[PDB]
Amino acid sequence: VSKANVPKIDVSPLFGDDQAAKMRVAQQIDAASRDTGFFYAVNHGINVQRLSQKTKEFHMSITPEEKWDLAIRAYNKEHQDQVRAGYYLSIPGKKAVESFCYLNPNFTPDHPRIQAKTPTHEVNVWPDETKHPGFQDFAEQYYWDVFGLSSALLKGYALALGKEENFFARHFKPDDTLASVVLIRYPYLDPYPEAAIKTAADGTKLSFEWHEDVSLITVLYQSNVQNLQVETAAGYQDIEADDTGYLINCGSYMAHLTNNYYKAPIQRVKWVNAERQSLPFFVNLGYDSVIDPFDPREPNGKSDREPLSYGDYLQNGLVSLINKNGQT
Ligand SMILES: CC(C)[C@@H](NC(=O)[C@H](CS)NC(=O)CCC[C@H](N)C(=O)O)C(=O)O
Ligand SMILES: [Fe+3]
Repeated sequence: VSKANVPKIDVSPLFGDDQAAKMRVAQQIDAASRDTGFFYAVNHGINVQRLSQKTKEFHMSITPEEKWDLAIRAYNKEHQDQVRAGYYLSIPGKKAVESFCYLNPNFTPDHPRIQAKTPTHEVNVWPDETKHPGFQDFAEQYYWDVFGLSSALLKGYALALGKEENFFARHFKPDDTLASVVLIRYPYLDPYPEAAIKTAADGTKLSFEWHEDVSLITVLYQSNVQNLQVETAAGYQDIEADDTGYLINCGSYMAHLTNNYYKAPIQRVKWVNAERQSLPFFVNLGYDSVIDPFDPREPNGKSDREPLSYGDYLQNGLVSLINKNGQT
């Protein structure tokens, strides 16, 4: 198995006012998006030093009682409103991974989308503060920290596609973004349940099968344990780990609106018997956000594809991923 070209791109110019420097970042994003589809954003300004420890301590300190109390609808029929946000329980002997997902902290009972019961909008559930001191504060701060990084990255993608730098970020707003964070724990298990291991067509043992991200872009931090693979025409290639950079790639919404110029890479997770943490931030727009498709491969830039409302796209994408790759 070969290794994917995943360049490290210094994205710090995307926070500044040096427009030519931003174009040089955009060029690198373009090249990476046209190659394997991945790059590492470095010099990003986020303090990732304790992210994995906090994630690990939370999952290892939360009790079965608390897990049920926070569980999403898939694990607790009492919580019919929790489709996205809440705890995703492991099933010992069957399912190793466990996780906790939260949404826009601004989704409160006062929010008109909560008032209207619009799909994909939910009020976050949180554990008891005294049992997990500082956890909710850390989590909400992280949401906005990575929101800021993602907003700059979207300026890079816009410039890379020949657009004004706010072409994407104008739709990415704190008051309505459907973006999510997931704090995922992959445990070390001895013995590891074979039932939790899937075998790929090529014989690779996997924890999670091939998929395309449901997002505009995905902004991912992982602990330093190699696991991800990207599919190329020559087969699946290992994505090396990087314990300070953020792994970036385009989701299927970007593939749609660019007429497949920036494809959504097919990715999978190799099975590794190791304690590790995976923290994706899914850059989602607002429920009614619509981006008009274009084709950067055409002189007139014209695409015949339908503009897609992002909320309906997200609703369809998340259900499809569950149906295909199972409930996480
Ligand atoms: C890096 C990825 C492969 C990561 N997995 C993931 O990101 C997984 C599987 S593709 N993502 C999802 O299932 C979509 C989560 C959407 C979230 N609940 C929401 O409501 O917005 C991992 O480490 O497992
Ligand atoms: Fe993915």
